[PDB]
Amino acid sequence: MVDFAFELRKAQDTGKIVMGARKSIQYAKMGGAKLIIVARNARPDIKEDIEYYARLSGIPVYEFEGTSVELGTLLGRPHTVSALAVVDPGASAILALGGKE
Repeated sequence: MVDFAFELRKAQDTGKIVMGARKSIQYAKMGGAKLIIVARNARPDIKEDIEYYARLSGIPVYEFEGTSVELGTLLGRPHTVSALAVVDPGASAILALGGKE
């Protein structure tokens, strides 16, 4: 399976990720995101909007099985991260989280 923590950090280190719900929605809307990752406990209203804008734009969403505290810690951030957009996967296999289509 895709090693989420590794591939996510490798995309951070070698590609471009944009952090947060607001950026995730923005990049979904203008089609700049390749993949959106959302924390399972993203606040429900925000999550719904992320999921809508992604579906609108045909951007895959992958639900991190972890909290926004865990996701932010994974990304080396001192704050929660409820979602992010993969703008450039770099050298990583992060986009494979999106499925084969």
